[PDB]
Amino acid sequence: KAPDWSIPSLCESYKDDFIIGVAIPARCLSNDTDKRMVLKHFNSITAENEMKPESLLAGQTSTGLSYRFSTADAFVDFASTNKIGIRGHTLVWHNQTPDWFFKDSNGQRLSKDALLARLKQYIYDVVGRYKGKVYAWDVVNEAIDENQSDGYRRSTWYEICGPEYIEKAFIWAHEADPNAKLFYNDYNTEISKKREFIYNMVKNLKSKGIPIHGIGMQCHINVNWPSVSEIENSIKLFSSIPGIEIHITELDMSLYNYGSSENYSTPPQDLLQKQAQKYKEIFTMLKKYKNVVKSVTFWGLKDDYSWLRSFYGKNDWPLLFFEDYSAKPAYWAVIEA
Repeated sequence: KAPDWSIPSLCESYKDDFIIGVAIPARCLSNDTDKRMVLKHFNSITAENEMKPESLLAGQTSTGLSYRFSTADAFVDFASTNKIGIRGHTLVWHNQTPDWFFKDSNGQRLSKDALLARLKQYIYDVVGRYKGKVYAWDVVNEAIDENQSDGYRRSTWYEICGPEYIEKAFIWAHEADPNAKLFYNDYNTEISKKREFIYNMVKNLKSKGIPIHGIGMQCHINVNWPSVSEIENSIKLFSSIPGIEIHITELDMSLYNYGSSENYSTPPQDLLQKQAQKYKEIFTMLKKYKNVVKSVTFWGLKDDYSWLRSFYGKNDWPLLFFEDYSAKPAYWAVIEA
């Protein structure tokens, strides 16, 4: 271990810009060093997996749902006690939701009305439990597929409900906790047709009075794509819809190009530099738009915790702190942005 407790706090450095957050697993809440790091640098956390439907759901009775809240309570209480925000992540997603959720006791797919009724109870029960304690929810995650002509992912949600599951999720979440800021969250927001679909969906929801307050740009990006100016275009277009704030929700930056045969066992110094410069430019840009960009969260505490390593099966260095907790070139560039 080599954490440096003397260096500038990220979140304090960004005091007058925006909240700076971190995604962590449950183990981090009760690890002495992880905990100290989180509280030194961050004034928002997101539960990496522990507030998703597969983690909250225990099962069904003939008429309702049963839940397991004790780990998620630990997350929301951590945030309450240390006076930092917690973004709830996430209420409606095609991933990380049990297959039995879309089915009755007998395993038969639920009808539209029955699935919607189950969504409403779910959102009432989860959002209701944490009323007042969660500054922002990712209500709907990754509902857009730019390869479809109507722009909608053909998930079970969509197959069963058509697109009205989206708007209804926001309605019910806003009923269960009217002071939470509710987000539509997605990745690849710089893909041209995807950005358009996301923009039209949210504009249309807003036009009709659906209570969406925000777009979450995941920003799982890499050192070579997309450009900072592409990311800025998303921010401009999305925040052009009145009443739509921006959270940068799952920021990270791979050292690889997508689909690359490259494979590193230590990070090339030149890529670590390119990473620093790009992170700096991004954050200089974000400061410019702090009137609409309110919260920026990194998807991991430090590089060895990154989801990328297990997902794509090769070592990677996507964040601001190394495996030993030491500040990377990116950290120094970001504090000076």
